[PDB]
Amino acid sequence: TCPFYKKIPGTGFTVDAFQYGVVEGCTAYFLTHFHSDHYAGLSKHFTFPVYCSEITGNLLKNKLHVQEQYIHPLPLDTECIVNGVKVVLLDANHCPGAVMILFYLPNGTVILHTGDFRADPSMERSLLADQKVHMLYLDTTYCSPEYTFPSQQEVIRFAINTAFEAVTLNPHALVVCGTYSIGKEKVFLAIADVLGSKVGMSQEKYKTLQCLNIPEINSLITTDMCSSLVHLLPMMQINFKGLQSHLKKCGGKYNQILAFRPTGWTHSNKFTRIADVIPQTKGNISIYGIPYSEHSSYLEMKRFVQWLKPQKIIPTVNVGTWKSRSTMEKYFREWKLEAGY
Ligand code: NI
Repeated sequence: TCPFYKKIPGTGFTVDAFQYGVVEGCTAYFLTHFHSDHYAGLSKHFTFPVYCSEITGNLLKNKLHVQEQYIHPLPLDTECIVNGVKVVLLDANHCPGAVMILFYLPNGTVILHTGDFRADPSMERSLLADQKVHMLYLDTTYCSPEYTFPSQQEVIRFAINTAFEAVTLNPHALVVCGTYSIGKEKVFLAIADVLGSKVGMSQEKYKTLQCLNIPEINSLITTDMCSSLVHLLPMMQINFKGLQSHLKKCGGKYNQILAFRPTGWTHSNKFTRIADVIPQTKGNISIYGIPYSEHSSYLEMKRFVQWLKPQKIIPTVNVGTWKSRSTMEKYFREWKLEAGY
């Protein structure tokens, strides 16, 4: 049974609600992005209309085999009528193809559903500038002040400089980057660019990357592992045992691994600047945890909401405990009293 925070009142619509069977009264199912917690339930046997971005539509067809007749891609930044209701999709600054959805209800109410997002001041000059929002369905993943992390640009700067130093000191070092979903592609693409290499990966990951409309992608990635000095591996293999085993397979081409685990926030964020980050090392293997986030920091979230001034907020993350829900409601009230809406 579908929870209230995935239904859009006054419409036949749901958001990210594929794991509940046939939802009573749903005429169109929106999908914000291709992350498994959100698509959980879709497959080739699905027979209702799915509305999404072009990129999400490429992934549904090629990776999940949803039939073409049920995939409805919409352009971004464009007023569209769906089952008699005006909607707009906006870039969520999350993973490739991720959107926020603006719904203009027939009674005059305006609702924004952020999906998963990383708030940015650039959003203050989208189509959001032009009108009032009554209800905000908000990605509250990091809604507490202890959640700090650097910009994505500082993080990439750290990674490029680290990789370029190591491989210049030792031309026989291999760089490995972990992955388990779409998103965070800048980590491995930026490192391979500085090194003059394509990125090597499995056929399954190549296939996923080929759905993402990244410009000049054929110039950037490959399934030929031997030709590449930046490899991608599943996130679960990014440990001393998994990396040892990988280096064996490379046929004595390399004698050192430098590996990156992009994480979200970790408690080492509460003490250490990005500049000061050090790896875990065993022998000729070193592993860096780097805090590359595709969700809002607390401060970015607070800025966005204080600018938007919604009349009501409905959290979509951390909703399962009373302590979480109480904490989030307290911050929403501070923000509102501080800004005056
Ligand atoms: Ni996500």
